[PDB]
Amino acid sequence: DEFQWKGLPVVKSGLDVGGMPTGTRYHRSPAWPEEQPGETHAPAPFGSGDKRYTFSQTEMLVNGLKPYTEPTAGVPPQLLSRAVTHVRSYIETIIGTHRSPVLTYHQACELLERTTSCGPFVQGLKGDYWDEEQQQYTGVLANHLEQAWDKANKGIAPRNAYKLALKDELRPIEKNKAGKRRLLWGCDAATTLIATAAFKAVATRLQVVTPMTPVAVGINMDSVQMQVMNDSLKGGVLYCLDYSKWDSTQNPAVTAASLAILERFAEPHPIVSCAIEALSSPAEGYVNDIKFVTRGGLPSGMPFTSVVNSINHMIYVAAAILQAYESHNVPYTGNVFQVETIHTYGGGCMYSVCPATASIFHTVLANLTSYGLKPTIKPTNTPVFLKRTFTQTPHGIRALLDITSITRQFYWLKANRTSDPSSPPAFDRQARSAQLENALAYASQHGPVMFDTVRQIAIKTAQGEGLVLVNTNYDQALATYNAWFIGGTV
Repeated sequence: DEFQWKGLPVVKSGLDVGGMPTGTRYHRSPAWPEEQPGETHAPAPFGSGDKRYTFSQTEMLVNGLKPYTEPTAGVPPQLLSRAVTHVRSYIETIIGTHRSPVLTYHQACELLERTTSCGPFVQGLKGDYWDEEQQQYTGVLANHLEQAWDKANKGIAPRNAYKLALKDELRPIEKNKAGKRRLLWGCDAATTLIATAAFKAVATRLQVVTPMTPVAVGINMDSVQMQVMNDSLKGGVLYCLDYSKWDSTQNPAVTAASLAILERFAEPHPIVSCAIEALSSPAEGYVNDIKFVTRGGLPSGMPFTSVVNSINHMIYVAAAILQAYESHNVPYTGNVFQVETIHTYGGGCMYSVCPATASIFHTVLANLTSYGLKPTIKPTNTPVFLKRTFTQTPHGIRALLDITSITRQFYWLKANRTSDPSSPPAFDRQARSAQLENALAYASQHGPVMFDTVRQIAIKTAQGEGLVLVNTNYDQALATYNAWFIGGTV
């Protein structure tokens, strides 16, 4: 029986999943005891210590879960069909109509992320149960997986259940003041296994062919693939959107259609239906002794979140463009993704529209926001995608990582948990230096001048952390990035 919990419609789970982690893994770097000019990010609030601050973590959870309680308008039932077949047809013409065989049990198991949680039903990390050169899972997780597997082949779908938490990361100071913190949903490992077996081969086929499909997932932004994307933009009117609150505004019907398109490139199988059944159902987030069941939107932690959401984006935008043409009563000749050029990774997203669609992009936007989306409207000559500014360099176009993304890595370091971010960190030294070697290699792509200011920051950091760096000068830092980039080898 439903009941209110902090303003949220909630139900007793029958378990006690526990409270959310207190504290942060982020420490301020020993070499940087005060706030440098331009500094704009800090560790997200972390509870009773999180000490500069003071919000109730549970209220920060509830605040984030709130958008999932009020559902979205979606796409008109009869536009959806037309948009769907545009999306399905275009991806049919580039990856073909072969239906990919379901993965075997061992293949899906080894594809699971071992560093992360087992979900709400099993405790610890997945890699507490991994046995190598038996090449399998062992003990009580393996029991959880084998059962879900056997049941899936019988047609019993796994639960769309998640362990709710909060993402420990560096967020804007403004957002930290307001008690904002991003949601983490740790999917039931079993559900990931089933969904991996069902769609991994389809996602791989999309990845092999990126960015020839508006599903960009898997793209090496530090390779030639990024230039392929950049090349595709020429000749069109460029819009660059990064939609706000994308996860919580995803329509269940659009998601069902997206899962139906993936279904088309997979062998019909008890496992595929079970995946579709699970990933189609409302997401159940477990926290403490309750569970919250979504009324709309999509959990960020869902298996193949990037792929499903990117097909969602395709459906949404195709619908919006068609609708626009329909209202202005102009026939839409060909496929949306040939006439226009689209690239999506979840909630963003670049559009290279044709002069005819660009003419009526106002209506296109109004349609997207009428579906319940929030795009976040002026054309641009600057392609921004996956947090990268596409910029001309003396050695070709490069996807440039925010200068602030680079420097921010030197002032803070990910280490042990703490309620005091200022306390001296205990960290793997050689790994820290690897991160900062990489950081500098990125920096180098910004030119000799702006590299040097990062160079100086890197050397001070070397002193205070007792490190040794090789990319600490321009040419060596250039050489190593280029090695990547004609390399493919990041």
